[PDB]
Amino acid sequence: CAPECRSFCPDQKCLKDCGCI
Repeated sequence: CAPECRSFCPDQKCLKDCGCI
């Protein structure tokens, strides 16, 4: 996922970059 962002869809983009959708 992102370089600086937790999991479980933390933010709007972070969740999209990580792997929520």
